[PDB]
Amino acid sequence: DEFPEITEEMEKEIKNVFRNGNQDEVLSEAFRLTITRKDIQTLNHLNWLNDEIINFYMNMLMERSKEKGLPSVHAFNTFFFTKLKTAGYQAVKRWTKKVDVFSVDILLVPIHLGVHWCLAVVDFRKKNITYYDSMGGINNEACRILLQYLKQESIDKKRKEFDTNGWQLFSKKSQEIPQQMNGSDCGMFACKYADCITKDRPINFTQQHMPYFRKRMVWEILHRKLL
Amino acid sequence: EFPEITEEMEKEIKNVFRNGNQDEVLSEAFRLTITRKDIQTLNHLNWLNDEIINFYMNMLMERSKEKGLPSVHAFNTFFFTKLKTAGYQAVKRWTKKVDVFSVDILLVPIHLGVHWCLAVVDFRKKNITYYDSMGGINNEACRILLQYLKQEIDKKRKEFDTNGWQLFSKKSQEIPQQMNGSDCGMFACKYADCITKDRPINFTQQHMPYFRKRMVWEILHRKLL
Repeated sequence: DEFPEITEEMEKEIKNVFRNGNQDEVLSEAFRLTITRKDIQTLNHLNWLNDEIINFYMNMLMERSKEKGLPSVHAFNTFFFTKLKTAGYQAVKRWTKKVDVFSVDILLVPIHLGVHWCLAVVDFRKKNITYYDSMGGINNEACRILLQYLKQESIDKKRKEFDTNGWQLFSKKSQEIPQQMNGSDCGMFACKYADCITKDRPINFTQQHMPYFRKRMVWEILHRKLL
Repeated sequence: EFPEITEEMEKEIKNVFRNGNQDEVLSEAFRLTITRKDIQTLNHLNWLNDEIINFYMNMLMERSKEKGLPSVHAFNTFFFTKLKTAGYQAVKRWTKKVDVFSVDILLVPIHLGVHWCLAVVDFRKKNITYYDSMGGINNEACRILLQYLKQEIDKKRKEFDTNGWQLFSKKSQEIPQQMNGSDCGMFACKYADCITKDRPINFTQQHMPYFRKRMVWEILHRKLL
């Protein structure tokens, strides 16, 4: 335990933005994104997160990754995977215009499967590609789709072969990682998995920590500051 | 009792499992098409794909034509998922020719990533019920459907009277749990079988292998046992 606490004063800030008012009010703005009162509300109660929250959060992990001791990180926008599974390399090879995906330690790939979120992660240090689902599901397919994409990107941006030597692809089973009870927490699980993983910290929390993680993320998002 | 697959039936079942012509059309009904590859999804370590579940749900729909049995409407498997992600807007063109309220029961297969659950509106028992088989919670679904009925105005220019209708993700005890995830679709399909007949959910994980064999047979013959 010893999760950073949310002081009373922090709580007032949180309560305030869960209130009603200008639903368009830009609560925070960064990385080409825009979190409004409306997006922020998707964190309330037991509401489903929306893509804006997820992408904004993933970008904070990415910004945090700029410090040392820590593994450098690129985070793909959430639309990336689905525009890859359903339309292939061609539709998304553009998005990495100006990005050397091979120059970082870790890639985050939020995976939107219907109403559900999961996450895949390319860690180059370990030389492996891993899939995380807070519901137990496994999805070697998605890891192979990322290998293919990786393969095809090496050629394209690098004119070189992608070396799969030692490279392992796989899913983590329900006992390896805390599981959800509320379907709506799936997005929180994905964001929180990436938080530990990008700090190279063990995934320590469980489902009971979710009400608090939602409250905290509102806060973090609003200050563009991770605790 | 469970209804027996005789060796004669088991022999028909053995036949559809072979290498080659995976795109071969084996059964075909309710504008759906079930191929060898679809049918393989009923083998022991496999997850039922959507075409299987949609076909079975449509068989429960036809069965429901039988007198004495409650009238039943089953939504396709992409339905609930689109009602959520894209809102009522993207699903009301789906019942253009169906009058929902003219039936005892609505079946809504919920696909949640890889998992399958099931929601039931019994119009003649006034409530929605949600059966997950993996001990799971999703209470929204249950209101989104009360929401959905109210919104399906779009059909007969009347608000829908929603007096004391209830929403609950059904307990583990209360219903047989899986042991194998791969069987989640069967659980939804078979919860569903039980409900549409009115008889209680009287089976366990132990019966799942049999239930797969039997469903291959049921789908090949468009005949429920």
